[PDB]
Amino acid sequence: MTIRFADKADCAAITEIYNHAVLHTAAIWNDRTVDTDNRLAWYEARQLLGYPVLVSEENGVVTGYASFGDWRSFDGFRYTVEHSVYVHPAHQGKGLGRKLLSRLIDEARRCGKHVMVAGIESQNAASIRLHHSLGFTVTAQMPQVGVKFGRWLDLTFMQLQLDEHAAPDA
Amino acid sequence: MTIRFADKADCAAITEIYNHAVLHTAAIWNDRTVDTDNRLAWYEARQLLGYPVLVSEENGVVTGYASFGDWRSFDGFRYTVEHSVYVHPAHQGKGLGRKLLSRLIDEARRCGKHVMVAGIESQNAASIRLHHSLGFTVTAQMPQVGVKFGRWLDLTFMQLQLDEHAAPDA
Repeated sequence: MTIRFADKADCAAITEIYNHAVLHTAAIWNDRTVDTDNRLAWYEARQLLGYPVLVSEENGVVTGYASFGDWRSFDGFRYTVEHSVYVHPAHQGKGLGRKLLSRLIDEARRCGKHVMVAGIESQNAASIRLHHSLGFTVTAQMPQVGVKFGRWLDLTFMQLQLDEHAAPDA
Repeated sequence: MTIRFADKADCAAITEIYNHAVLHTAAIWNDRTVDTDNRLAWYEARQLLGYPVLVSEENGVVTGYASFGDWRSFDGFRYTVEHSVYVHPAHQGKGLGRKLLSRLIDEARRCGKHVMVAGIESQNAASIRLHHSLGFTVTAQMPQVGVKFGRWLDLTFMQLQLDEHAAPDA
C-alpha cells in the first residue's frame, strides 16, 4: 500500500468511491451521483486552492481518497478546514482511513491550517474511535441537523488543533 | 417599533449595520466592508431562495435586520438554516435582537425548516442567554476555529428544533 497525491487520471476511481459514499452510506450527506467530469472540476478547484487530494493505492488500484476544504465560507474561518476521507467498499478493515487521515493532517500543517474538523454521523462509533486515536476531540453533538434515507441524522463534530502559534496580526 | 420584510430601499441601511458588525464586533467573522450594491445582490439571492430578510424600524429608521441562509452546502443539511441578526449600535439594550429572532423563527417554519442554528462567539454570554430564552440549546463548543483582531476565536453553536415531524421519504 502507498499514499500519494492524486492525478487527473485518478478522477474516474475517485468518482466511483464518491458515488458509493453518496448512494450507500451516511458518510457523506449528499444524495445524487456525479460524473467523472464533475470530480475533475472538483479536483482542479482544490488544486487552485492549493489543497491536497490524496489517494491510497494497492497493486495499481485506487483503494481510497482524502481531501480537505474550507469548513465555512467566512474570512474568520480561513485556518479551519474540514476533511473528507472515503475508502472503497472493497478495501476497508485495512486501516486505510486512518493512514489517509494522518497524511492529510501533515498536508494541513504545510498549508498553515490551525484546526481540522471532522463531521461524523453521531452513531458511527468506529469513526469516532479512529479520530480519537489521532488526537481529535468531540466538540459538537447536533441532533437532527441532517437528513438521508427517510430519517433525521445527528452530527458529531470532532476537531484537532494543529499548532499552538499566535493568530495572524489584527 | 415594528418588524417587517425588507425592501430594496432598506439595503443601504442594512449595509451600514453589516459593515459595523464586520469592523467593530466579533458578531460576524468576516473582515472587509462591502458596498450597497453587494447587499442588494445578497438580498436578491435570498429572495431567489425564498428566504426572509427582516428589518426592525422605529420612527422610519432601520434599527436592525435579520435573515437566515443554508447552514451547510450539502443536500442533507437542506432543512437546517443558520440565522444572522444584527442590531444597529445606536439601538441595542432595547430587546430588538430577540424580537427579530422570534419573527425569523416563524419564517423558518413557513419554509419548512427543521433546525435553526446560531453561531455565537463563546464568550458572548448575553447572546447565549437570549438564545436560551427562545428555547435554543448549546450543541457545540469549538475552540480556536475562528480568527479576528489578532486572536483565535472560540465558536459556540446553539440550535432549536422547529417541529417533531418525520423526515422526507428516503
